[PDB]
Amino acid sequence: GGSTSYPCSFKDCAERELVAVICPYCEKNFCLRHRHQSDHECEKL
Ligand SMILES: [Zn+2]
Ligand SMILES: [Zn+2]
Repeated sequence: GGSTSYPCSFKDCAERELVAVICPYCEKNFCLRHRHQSDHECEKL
């Protein structure tokens, strides 16, 4: 159809990359924008 990728799960997500970064505590795949401790607001910041 068009392109092939697997971005992170979020409503404010507007970035698509090959491999998403893995949080230290959340250990989840996310973009650089959300990767920010302030953006994600990880409880175990
Ligand atoms: Zn994202
Ligand atoms: Zn996190």
